[PDB]
Amino acid sequence: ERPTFYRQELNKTIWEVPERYQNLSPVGSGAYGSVCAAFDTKTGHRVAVKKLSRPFQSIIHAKRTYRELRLLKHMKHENVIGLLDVFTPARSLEEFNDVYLVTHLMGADLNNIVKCQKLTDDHVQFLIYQILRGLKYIHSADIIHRDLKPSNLAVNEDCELKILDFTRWYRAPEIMLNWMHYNQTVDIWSVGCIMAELLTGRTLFPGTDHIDQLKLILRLVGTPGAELLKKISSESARNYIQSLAQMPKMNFANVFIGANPLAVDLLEKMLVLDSDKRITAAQALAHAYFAQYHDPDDEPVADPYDQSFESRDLLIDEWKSLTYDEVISFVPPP
Ligand SMILES: C[S@](=O)c1ccc(-c2nc(-c3ccc(F)cc3)c(-c3ccncc3)[nH]2)cc1
Ligand SMILES: [Mg+2]
Ligand SMILES: [Mg+2]
Repeated sequence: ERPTFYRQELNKTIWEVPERYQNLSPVGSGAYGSVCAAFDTKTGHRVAVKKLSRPFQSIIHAKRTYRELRLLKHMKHENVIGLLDVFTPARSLEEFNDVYLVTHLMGADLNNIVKCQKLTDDHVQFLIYQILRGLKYIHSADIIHRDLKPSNLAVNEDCELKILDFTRWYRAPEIMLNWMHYNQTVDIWSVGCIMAELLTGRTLFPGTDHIDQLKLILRLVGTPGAELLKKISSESARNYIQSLAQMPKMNFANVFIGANPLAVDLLEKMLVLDSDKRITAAQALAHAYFAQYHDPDDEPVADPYDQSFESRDLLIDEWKSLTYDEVISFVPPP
């Protein structure tokens, strides 16, 4: 009922994993934690093992750890990371310190993409399609990514694309500053900046700070109009913006010159300052740009997700217990 674990130290980090996972090779590390490629002897496929960094060092971390485990256990969709296994070496809650997450190995991300490129750039269509397909699903459970960027989006040798861990270059201007009650469509903005970057090769808005970032966004999409200024509840921001010289909305065809005109039409519908006017994932899939891949019979919505815990205010030992309960109750895919 409990497997056999084995110790291992990979550049100054303790890896204690069940013996079914072999040939652990580091692929990267950061704030999220440490990830290793590995061979799963049970299923026989290549997996990625993530060890959470300092999972219970504060109420923020402990709650963040619980959040990630709850989200990842909920996601059943081809364009979103699924959990194959979650485990801890600890035999009880008393000594429960570390958490490991297991998903199928993804060779690269949207920064890399050399396995998918062709001269026509018909790869872009398939890559953005998969993002929107996974966003529709995520957004259907009232989940918003917020920090969507090319390193968040994994890709295989087959150019299958998946989202994971839910600069400021791709951040929707409404959440850089906070004018209105920011909705799902913050992510559609990030897809805009990503798509554009895949079509030109250059970062669309490579701003050096929150000042420079809003300067570069307004250069392209023009300063807020009469009807958008109205809906900004923050005086700081309404002062910030009205104090700046009026910029006109540029012609997208002239900016994105030599790119599929169907792509330009989609960009124009993604990069609007007004979140209420901006295209949804569900709508964007139906855009003619994706006519090849689109199918409303195989673009599914997620089951309802219980986000009631986000409001709740508990101690680290309480989150840890709630986290521990989610590891024990885990069941893999059939
Ligand atoms: C800091 S940057 O945004 C960033 C954050 C997380 C990850 C990142 N997190 C994972 C990862 C691994 C296992 C899990 F169970 C969950 C997530 C992977 C992963 C998954 C499969 N094959 C290769 C790598 N990459 C990569 C980059
Ligand atoms: Mg990685
Ligand atoms: Mg999934």
